[PDB]
Amino acid sequence: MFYGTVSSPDSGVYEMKIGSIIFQVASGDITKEEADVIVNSTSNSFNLKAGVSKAILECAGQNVERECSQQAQQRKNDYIITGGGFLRCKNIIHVIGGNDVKSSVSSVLQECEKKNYSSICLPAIGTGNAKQHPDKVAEAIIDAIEDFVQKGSAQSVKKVKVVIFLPQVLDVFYANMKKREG
Ligand SMILES: CCCn1c(NC(=O)CC)nc2ccccc21
Ligand SMILES: [Cl-]
Ligand SMILES: [Cl-]
Repeated sequence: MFYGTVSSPDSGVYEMKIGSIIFQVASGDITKEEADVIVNSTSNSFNLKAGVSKAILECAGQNVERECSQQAQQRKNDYIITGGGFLRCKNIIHVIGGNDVKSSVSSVLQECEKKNYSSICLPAIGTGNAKQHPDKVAEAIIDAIEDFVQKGSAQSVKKVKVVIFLPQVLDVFYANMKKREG
């Protein structure tokens, strides 16, 4: 009841509508992206610096690293929201890579509506240090967006883009989109 047609609007970018949201995938360097929110896939201590989390914390800077540890030593967090530092975003949302990916993406969507944000960029959450399988991760990300549209919750959010480090993982996401297409 929600899916549009899969097409390529720009070289290396693939998209489809999911209700009112445009869902996009591409391979590349997530630290070069501009969006209201960029998502970091990290550990339960919010201080992983390996793979995509290394690139995100290095680019963002030490004030963001200090924000993460300051919040981590205050309460038990499922995820944390910090400033963007020297990334091109308004906030970073740091999610735990080993957690249920559908739950993590649902939380990101809800927090973006609370701030009236329109754009999100995320990596293939859980496929790095957490070693979750790429088709399970693709299925979970897209299912979270579908549920969000189905509940009537999308109002400010208009664009969700996954920027994926390994081209082989992009191929898995594209196949999942084609399975769903309207
Ligand atoms: C040697 C390649 C390591 N690597 C990075 N590196 C970066 O993101 C740059 C520091 N991301 C990955 C994502 C998935 C799998 C391996 C990854
Ligand atoms: Cl991960
Ligand atoms: Cl990735």
